[PDB]
Amino acid sequence: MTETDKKQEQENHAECEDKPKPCCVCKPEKEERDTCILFNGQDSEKCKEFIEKYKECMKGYGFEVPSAN
Repeated sequence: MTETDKKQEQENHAECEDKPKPCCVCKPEKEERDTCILFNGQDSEKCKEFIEKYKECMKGYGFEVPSAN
């Protein structure tokens, strides 16, 4: 539970991975989507999985589709 966590950790001081992680977004699943498109999609039955995954992402993130990205 929360209190099981929030004391301190003291795992890593050297916070080398200067890479903020907003969560949701849709990076990998977009990349997978456009990759599926490129391979054998445009329309196809084989891309719908990634197209669906592409929306839930952004809906959750809080944008019902981007402007253009």
